[PDB]
Amino acid sequence: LTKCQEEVSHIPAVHPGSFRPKCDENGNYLPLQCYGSIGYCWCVFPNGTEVPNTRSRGHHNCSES
Repeated sequence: LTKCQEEVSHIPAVHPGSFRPKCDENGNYLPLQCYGSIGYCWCVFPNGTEVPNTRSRGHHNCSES
């Protein structure tokens, strides 16, 4: 596992009211993350750190390779 796959395991899909991460084909944080409970998203680096000022009202075309 990874910190992503751990947090995605430990925060179940029954997250409405909170954030839940997402992960890629290499177990790293998916380059787009979404706080579905408010419908917001941001881009992240593979380590899960937000890409500055991407935090917005919906999805964007991040490096999701």
